[PDB]
Amino acid sequence: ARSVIPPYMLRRIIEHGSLPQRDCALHTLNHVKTSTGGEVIRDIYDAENSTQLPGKQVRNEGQASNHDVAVDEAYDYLGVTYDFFWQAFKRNSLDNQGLPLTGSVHYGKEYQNAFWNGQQMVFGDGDGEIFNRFTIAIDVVGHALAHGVTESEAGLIYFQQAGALNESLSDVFGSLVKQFHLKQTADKADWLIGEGLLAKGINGKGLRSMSAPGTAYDDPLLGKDPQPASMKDYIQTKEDNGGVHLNSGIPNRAFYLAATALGGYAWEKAGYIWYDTLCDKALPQDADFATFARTTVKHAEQRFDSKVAQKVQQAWHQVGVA
Ligand SMILES: [Zn+2]
Repeated sequence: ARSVIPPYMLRRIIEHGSLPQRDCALHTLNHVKTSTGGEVIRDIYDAENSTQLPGKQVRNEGQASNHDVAVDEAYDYLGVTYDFFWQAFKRNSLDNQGLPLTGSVHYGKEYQNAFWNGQQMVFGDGDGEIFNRFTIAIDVVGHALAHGVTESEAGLIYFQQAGALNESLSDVFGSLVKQFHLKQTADKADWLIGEGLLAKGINGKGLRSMSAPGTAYDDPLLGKDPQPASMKDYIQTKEDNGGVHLNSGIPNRAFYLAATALGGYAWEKAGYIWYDTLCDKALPQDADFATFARTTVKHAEQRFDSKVAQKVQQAWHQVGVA
């Protein structure tokens, strides 16, 4: 299971939070027909605050709203994610085989996470004091779904730089889904991961910033955003699967810089370049930052031209990936 809130963030809550705050985080941490191209198939379930999946079926494809905000958001944001991948890249669902998009809401009691489990999305309600409901932010929904895309293509392992790249691809595609939904060019996009997910009172903008890694939060409870912004400050650790959540800001910032330099809608050039790279049969499952970067420059040349390739190469250079 790929969960959006990392273990070190929950551990931080367990040590610094109030009794009820510690308790929900502890339970969260310790917990153990296909579509034809162009038309999504969704099925949304209600876990009714138990942890049995998928739960009770509440809204299948075309079914009217049951007026539960969580079900509405799951249904709508799974739809927008499908539409993005079809309109931008002519891809038919997460696996390019028309996989129906399944989601279960109200998982557990005050469950402080959301995750893709290899076959479906699962969403917690949050606690209302640190995190809001986990259907609330469209980019976070897209981020988690995007792990299914990566698994069906290059299949990058969840370890060190390959794992940081796996995380970064989810942030890239989650951001593009949001920008597509809001009709934003690169110069207008917020470039935040999880805007709206942090509860009122928490001192932060979101989980991460793609433009300025390390600046997203600074709160007595949650701690300080640990992400470095360049390779000079890359963290060498065996913790966090070798730093998959710590060091993803470096490739995230490379994408931000590339998209900024190219202008217009970020999915049309920079996005397509990253997509071509993920789908490249020569990209190894244990690829490092340097190998991934070189591959993006090749596809920039291939799909576009030398000027676009220059701008992509300079973005990687700026964040310290030679
Ligand atoms: Zn992820």
